[PDB]
Amino acid sequence: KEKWGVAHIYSSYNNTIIHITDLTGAETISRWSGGMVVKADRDEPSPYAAMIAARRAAEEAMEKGITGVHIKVRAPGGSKSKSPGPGAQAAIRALSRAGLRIGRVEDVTPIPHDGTRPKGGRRGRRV
RNA sequence: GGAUACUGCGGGCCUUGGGACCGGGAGAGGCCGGGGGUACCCCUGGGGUAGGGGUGAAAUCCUAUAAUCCCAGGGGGACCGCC
Repeated sequence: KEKWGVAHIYSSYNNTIIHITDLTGAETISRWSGGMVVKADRDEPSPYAAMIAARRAAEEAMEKGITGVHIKVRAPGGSKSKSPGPGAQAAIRALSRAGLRIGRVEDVTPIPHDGTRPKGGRRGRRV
């Protein structure tokens, strides 16, 4: 009968990771990244790479037997940026297209209720 | 020798300036003690396997002595988001 899983999507300005797991997240099924499907490093955060990686992950997941996924999208966060990258929505769309069904879509970025210092230096990057 | 408005000295009064006291309230004023919140780093188990990271583009660096990623736990030091 039906089978449910979870897609963790890690989205930064330099790459994207799609990782499909069981409900509990303790057993892993398919894990793909952006640098797995391109040669150049300046194109890993491509929405196209997001699409490809999500498609392959979803195909292998379905082969394993999963039918639906919940989605947890996640920017790096903490002391780093809270804004996700471009590949997140691309990956969600390509996942739904490739066949899997979709449940809840939640954003699980970590937020500082207050936090350790970030890496600038009181003036920031000065190009 | 005379005068007594103003200033000064001395002696009595006043309450407007100032100080004291009472009453219901406001406030991230200060010190001491207790209890907490996320986030971050390390360690130990489990899963999984080829890259991660970073840039304007790269390289050093970490990684097949199993990294990045997901899960269960244990320990630590700083800080108190939105309102």
